[PDB]
Amino acid sequence: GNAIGFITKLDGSVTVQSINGQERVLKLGDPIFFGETVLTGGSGSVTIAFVDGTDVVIGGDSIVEMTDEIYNTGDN
Repeated sequence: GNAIGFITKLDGSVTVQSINGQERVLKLGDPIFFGETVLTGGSGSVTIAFVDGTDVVIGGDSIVEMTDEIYNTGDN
């Protein structure tokens, strides 16, 4: 898997379920890859700055998978 973005802001309890269903803990500056399922808890808040130029923010006690709707590429 290729790293599609990187953490620039992070807060609360967070985890990411990589495409094997492997839950990895996230910290600032961690690489986000296409297909992982982010798992935030309580006061979770994360900013994933995509390597295309866009960013993203994840809420708390929320779950979202890093997909195309997530990573809207401007170039290609």
